[PDB]
Amino acid sequence: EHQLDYPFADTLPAAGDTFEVAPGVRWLRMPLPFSLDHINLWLLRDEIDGQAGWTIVDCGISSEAIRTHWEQIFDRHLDGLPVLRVLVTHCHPDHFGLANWLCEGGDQGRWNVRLWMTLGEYMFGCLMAAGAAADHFARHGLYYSDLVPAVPPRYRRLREGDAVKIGARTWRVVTGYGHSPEHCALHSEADGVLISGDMVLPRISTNVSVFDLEPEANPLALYLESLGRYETMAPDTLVLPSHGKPFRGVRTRIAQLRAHHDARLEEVRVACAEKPMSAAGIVPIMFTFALGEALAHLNLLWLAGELVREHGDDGVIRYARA
Ligand SMILES: [Zn+2]
Ligand SMILES: [Zn+2]
Repeated sequence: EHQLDYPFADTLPAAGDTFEVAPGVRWLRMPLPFSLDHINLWLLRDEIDGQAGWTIVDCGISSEAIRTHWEQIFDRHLDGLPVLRVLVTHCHPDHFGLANWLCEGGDQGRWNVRLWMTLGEYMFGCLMAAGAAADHFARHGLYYSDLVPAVPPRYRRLREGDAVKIGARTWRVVTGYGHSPEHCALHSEADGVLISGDMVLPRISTNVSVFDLEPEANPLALYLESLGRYETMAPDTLVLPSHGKPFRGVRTRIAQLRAHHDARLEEVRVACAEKPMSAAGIVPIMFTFALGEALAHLNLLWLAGELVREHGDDGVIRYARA
């Protein structure tokens, strides 16, 4: 991380509190009970139809800790203004879980506002909250509703290239692929601010996986292509990532992510040059989730013509050179 610039140094907002990272832009940090221990949420000062308030970006999972901290932020750090709408970058549970609860005003029903989301994320989120994977993981070498217990039944659709006026800014929708169906990052070009969601994280790489639902997918190529959207943005762009700290150096970080994935891909090349490898066989070299990440690297090489697949007489799919 030492090649990155953290403009606020050791600053981390306390739970239940905000930190102003830019005029009208407040940073909240919520605890998560996983190895990924936090998510950053954004409170944006706003005014819609003459009414001043806040646009929320991302929600937290549905947990007692996060809910309690939202109630504290409602009580102490909204200047007595309402939330005007809830905007969600993508459907992963730490971003989307509390969307319905937020939309409907939290524990005390303080407002009733609309969810803003991309169609792919909202639809996929709906599909997943309505809840096989054994015949899929076996052929490669081997609950969402707890975190998202309700979903808003309506939404206002965000699309690539939309201009979303929030307070004094025009945030441009920048869609990203490979991590999730249709990931919404928000770009404010005039002043140089980027709400990056999970597409550009300063300290950790972005999850990229192949699942049973789309088993020939190429998420890593999609992701590596999506990264070009931030590479061309201003060098001094303030990045607001959902995990880690606000930072400058987006081009430097992306250079690191591209190098990292290149090293990962090369290890997979090396392994399949020795003998045909299954996704399960790639895991110990590369590092249930991990199989999906191994499948993403194998599928990229496969779809690029660098590997061929074969269904073995034991029903395992293996990847080797042509
Ligand atoms: Zn995510
Ligand atoms: Zn995330």
